[PDB]
Amino acid sequence: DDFAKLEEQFDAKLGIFALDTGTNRTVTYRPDERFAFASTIKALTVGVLLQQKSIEDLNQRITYTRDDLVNYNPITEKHVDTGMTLKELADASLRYSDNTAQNLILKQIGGPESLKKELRKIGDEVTNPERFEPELNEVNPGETQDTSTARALATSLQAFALEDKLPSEKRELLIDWMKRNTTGDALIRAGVPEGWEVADKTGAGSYGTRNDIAIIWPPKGDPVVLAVLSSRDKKDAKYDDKLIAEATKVVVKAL
Repeated sequence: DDFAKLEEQFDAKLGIFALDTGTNRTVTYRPDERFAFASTIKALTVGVLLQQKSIEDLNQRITYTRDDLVNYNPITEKHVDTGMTLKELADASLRYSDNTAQNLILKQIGGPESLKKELRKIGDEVTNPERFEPELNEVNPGETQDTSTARALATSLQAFALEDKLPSEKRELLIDWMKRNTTGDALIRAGVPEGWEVADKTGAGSYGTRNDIAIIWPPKGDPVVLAVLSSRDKKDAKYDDKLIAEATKVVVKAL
């Protein structure tokens, strides 16, 4: 079918789960196969952070040093000498995919184990967070550490952004940051028709892993929850964003 043809054109494996929350119609393809979640986990991490912290708590200033910095710190590496509030760290993790911001947030909620417990509480029995950034991207075939599935990632995102795991105000908070993400212009955003609103979180890992999860709103209709995951067989393989955009067109077309 259309998705298998894409796996052939891009020589990659596709993980897809899409749910029209207004009709319960879905689009799936290897919906339950595991993939390294990479940075998409940052969205669920802030979801759990919003569960534990009040809006007032987010103003708490977090200080750190040049050594706390990891490999990809676009925003945090510019505020070492002044620190950043939790709200600012959440903005940089979600919108710029800042790795240090995610680590500081993760530390705030109790580490990867606490994140797992909380996801287990909301019904997510698949996602398996174990490490910090950027080590969590080091996932080899057959391993479940730091992996999840399209269905589980989409469902958990749905839980925090559309359900009731968070009160409306915090919901809107999460959605607005994601709506203003800066890293997914060539992914899900490039596969939906004009007029469609997208709130997404991207990811990239070893084995050419390239993912994007989002909540997309048609100009007319209820929101669609979508997770498009992918990986390749070479550990050092390069990914092509076009695969995600195309897969998204197929999903929009089918729905």
